[PDB]
Amino acid sequence: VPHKSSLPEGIRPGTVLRIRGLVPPNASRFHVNLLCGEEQGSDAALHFNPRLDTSEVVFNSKEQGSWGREERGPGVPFQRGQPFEVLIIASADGFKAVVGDAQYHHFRHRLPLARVRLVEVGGDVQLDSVRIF
Amino acid sequence: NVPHKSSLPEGIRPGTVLRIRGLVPPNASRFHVNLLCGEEGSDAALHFNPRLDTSEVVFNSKEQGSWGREERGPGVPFQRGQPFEVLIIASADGFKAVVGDAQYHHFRHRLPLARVRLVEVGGDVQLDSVRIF
Ligand SMILES: OC[C@H]1O[C@@H](O[C@H]2[C@H](O)[C@@H](O)[C@@H](O)O[C@@H]2CO)[C@H](O)[C@@H](O)[C@H]1O
Ligand SMILES: OC[C@H]1O[C@@H](O[C@H]2[C@H](O)[C@@H](O)[C@@H](O)O[C@@H]2CO)[C@H](O)[C@@H](O)[C@H]1O
Repeated sequence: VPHKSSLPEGIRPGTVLRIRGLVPPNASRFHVNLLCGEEQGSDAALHFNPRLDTSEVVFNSKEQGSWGREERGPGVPFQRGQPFEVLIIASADGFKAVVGDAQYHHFRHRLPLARVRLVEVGGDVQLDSVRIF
Repeated sequence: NVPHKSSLPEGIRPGTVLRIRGLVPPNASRFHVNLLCGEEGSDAALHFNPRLDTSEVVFNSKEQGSWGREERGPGVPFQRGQPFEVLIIASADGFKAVVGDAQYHHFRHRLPLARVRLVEVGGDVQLDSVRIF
């Protein structure tokens, strides 16, 4: 079951998204999206896309249906059949992705942080908990 | 119990996250997390003090040797013999203290974030991990 929840107040520097779950044994990909709205194809301030199928974790943003320049994290700190914990931490400069015990990648803001109003977690992932602090 | 004491010579900013994982000993009385202005009784931007003996969690600041106005959180989200996870999250306006799965208390800043240059975790606590993200 995907997570999709509204952040009508937005998120500010000091917001922490904590995701706990398990990558299923047959997983291809899953995604964490910080979106500007609920509509179809909404702009994305952050698309965080662990890809088991292609052994990469892609970061990107989306504006007017156009993806930006992809960033990739170092290695893939996810494994099929294994549980994980991700922090997505918002600062004034960007989003810090923490996986397990280590900062994994820093994605500088493209879209103003104030554009974020929705969080979505979906794809091939079993979710134990999603929290916004 | 081995305490933690580490330097933040660059300071901390909105989006800094202190994650503490540990266990409250079965005979614990109290433990503390301090964000301090320096290496010495240095000023404390945050003193986070779970007290199992008196069933309270106290928050305070200290300047020039004098404690400020105490704040207390609702209940005690710690138990002797039980493991715990605390997030101390810095925003522009204060520190969000998260325990377990929920925000426990918000402590508005008394000292500027730029003056924080040391993290201490000590007292009656067994530390499994202390991370600054
Ligand atoms: O950039 C995020 C999107 O990537 C799309 O796939 C890219 C792929 O990463 C890139 O290597 C290149 O081959 O073009 C593809 C299509 O843009 C995904 O399809 C999309 O879901 C986002 O993950
Ligand atoms: O930062 C709070 C400090 O409190 C001290 O204890 C207080 C106590 O909380 C209060 O209710 C009253 O009884 O006065 C005491 C003395 O200030 C602690 O002793 C100190 O270690 C700090 O935690």
